[PDB]
Amino acid sequence: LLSYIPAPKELKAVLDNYVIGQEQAKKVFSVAVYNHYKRLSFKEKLKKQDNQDSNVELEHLEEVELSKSNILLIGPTGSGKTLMAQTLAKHLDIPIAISDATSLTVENILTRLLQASDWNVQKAQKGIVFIDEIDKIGEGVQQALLKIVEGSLVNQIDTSDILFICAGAFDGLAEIIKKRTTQNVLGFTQEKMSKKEQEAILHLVQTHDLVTYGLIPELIGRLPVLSTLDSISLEAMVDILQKPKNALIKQYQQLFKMDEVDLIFEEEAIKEIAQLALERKTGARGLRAIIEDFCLDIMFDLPKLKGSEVRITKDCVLKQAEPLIIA
Ligand SMILES: Nc1ncnc2c1ncn2[C@@H]1O[C@H](COP(=O)(O)OP(=O)(O)O)[C@@H](O)[C@H]1O
Repeated sequence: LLSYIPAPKELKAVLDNYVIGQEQAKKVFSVAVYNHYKRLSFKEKLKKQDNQDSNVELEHLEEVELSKSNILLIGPTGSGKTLMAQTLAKHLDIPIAISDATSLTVENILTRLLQASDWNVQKAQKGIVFIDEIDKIGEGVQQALLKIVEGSLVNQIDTSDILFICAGAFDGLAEIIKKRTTQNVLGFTQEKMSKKEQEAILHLVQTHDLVTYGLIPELIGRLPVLSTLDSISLEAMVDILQKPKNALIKQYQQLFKMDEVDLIFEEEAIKEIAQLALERKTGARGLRAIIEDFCLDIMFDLPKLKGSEVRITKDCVLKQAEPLIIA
């Protein structure tokens, strides 16, 4: 569907229904995914149009050389990086293949994409290639990847119009943007940056930073768009449990409702579940596992609760108590 690329605000709206926080990154991703697809669409419009007017534009669009906006997502693990990508790829119904930088301590990647788009060369060439942990790399993998990102022919697939998205935590980058970098400091500094600032300084990263980190200028140039995500705070985590369209709590309420039980998570209960996910550093990924751990018993004997109201509390969450069944 290169027929209609929803506006950046529309895309961002979809994003908002699944990703909490990361407002800037959401904005940057939306505009970036839009510009990428507006171009492929616009470009396709002319060709079909097949005439002299639309043919001059095609030449100018080529002459001007509109660099492909491959994206580079930088943010702590579990912040919504591949989620943002997955969310939109599912909305625009675009085939997307996720991979791992470590896999290359190859063409194999484009293979999954084909599998993800029914071997239809066309849809695959309009798809997304997600490279996670681009930060884990060695100096060879990059170049081996660069050929494909830059755009080449592989056997057959043409990777020229494939949107590349690289992601990583770049654990080191934090300090690098706090050594030989602008907005320096003349005063007496008390100690190493707190991960709060060590994650807030990233939002001030420039291309020369990714280099120092160990990224070949050849690849960084291929990632015009840099987007940084924060770490999930307690408040956002609290929102993730209840706000999104597919929020865990609504899943559990949907499931309990089928057996005519009204399931309620008391505020401090949600706060406790969220605070747990952080400690255990199991992140947002670990929310379902924490809920299952104190809900299993409840779901096991749910019938003797039919028609009533089950109220989840902090104690219950901490498994220091039973849930509040209310007639
Ligand atoms: N910002 C977020 N908003 C809502 N859910 C999130 C967010 N970040 C992470 N999650 C949850 O945790 C999982 C980790 O997702 P992901 O973004 O792909 O990780 P990473 O940022 O390391 O690439 C998601 O699939 C989702 O269920």
